[PDB]
Amino acid sequence: PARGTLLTSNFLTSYTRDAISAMLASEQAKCNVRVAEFTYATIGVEGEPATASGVLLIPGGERCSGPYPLLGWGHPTEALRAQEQAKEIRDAKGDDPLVTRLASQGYVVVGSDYLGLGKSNYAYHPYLHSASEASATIDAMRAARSVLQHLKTPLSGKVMLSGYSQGGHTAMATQREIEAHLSKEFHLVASAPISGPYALEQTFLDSWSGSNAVGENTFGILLGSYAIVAMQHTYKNIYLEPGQVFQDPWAAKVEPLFPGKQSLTDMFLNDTLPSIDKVKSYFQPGFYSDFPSNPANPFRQDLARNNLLEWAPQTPTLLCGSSNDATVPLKNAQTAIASFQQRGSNQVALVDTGTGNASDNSAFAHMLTKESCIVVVRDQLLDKQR
Repeated sequence: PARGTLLTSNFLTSYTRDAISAMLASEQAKCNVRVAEFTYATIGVEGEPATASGVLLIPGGERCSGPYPLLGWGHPTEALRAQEQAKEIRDAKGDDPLVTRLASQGYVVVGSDYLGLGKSNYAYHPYLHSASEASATIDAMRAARSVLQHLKTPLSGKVMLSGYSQGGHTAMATQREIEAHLSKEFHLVASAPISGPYALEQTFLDSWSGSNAVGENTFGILLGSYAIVAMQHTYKNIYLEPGQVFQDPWAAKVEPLFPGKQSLTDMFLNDTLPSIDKVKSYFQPGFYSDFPSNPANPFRQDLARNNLLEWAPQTPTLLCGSSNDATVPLKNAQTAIASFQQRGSNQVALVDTGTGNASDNSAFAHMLTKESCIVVVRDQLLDKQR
């Protein structure tokens, strides 16, 4: 099947505007929100045929007529292979910012579960791989449009992009790809990456010790390990066997974990992998010291290929994050904007949702930027570009 071909489609549930307003009251929803799930044809990292799943949020109601803008969404790090966004939203009774803050305000939201997750046939998940993060997202939007055409849902034709954490990386990766090769098919009017590692290589370097200028990179063992295993599957240039990078007993468990039968929270709460303070006993000495002192290091080269700095964004873009974030330093956005401007682009701006107090600096501030940034971005950029 051609990229973007719809394979299966189906409605899961529905939330009335009043039901959503009730949740928010825990300000007011304008739309009822229907949740649908689908699977579609896309490509692998080598351009080979593959499949993936995704979620589709459809707004509707009297004070919520279309034509609706199409918002492509990038979800955060997911280590549980079987996780499907559509079903998680359903299990949470619609209590998710995608429903309560975006679809509820008239934005058709589409998000891919990514290659290797949900109903995808892929053997692994290309974590932080720009090319397939973009391809999976683009093809999800393509399949979603077919679903919407069948439902006769009126679309304005204007497209937007957003995402949180790893999702911010995929949002920008998708923006870059659309701008370079698919702008006629996707009329991009706004992009709002949230707390993403755009300066991917720099982010790993700055937090390699376990801490950065902001604070302790508490979730680093898990996220860093996911990236290494994924880059190995994608580029196959890091190691012949896990033990060359990871010390025992971790070496034997890392690959089956990313992705696997455990969620990132499961791993963190049960210490399937050691805490950040035990980083030196986690990674093999040679690899641990080689990574930062050798730009030719294979893992480093793989991260470099996935940086999103050397290009000139054309779409109005608002990078959001928190200055208190120690997981993904806001430095990322600063570095990104500096690169873009040097390249002749002044389409990108940034908004800081931090407190300004360093005492609030924490790895956990990362999670607080999801909803906070979604609202700010919606109000300051998306609504104006609709």
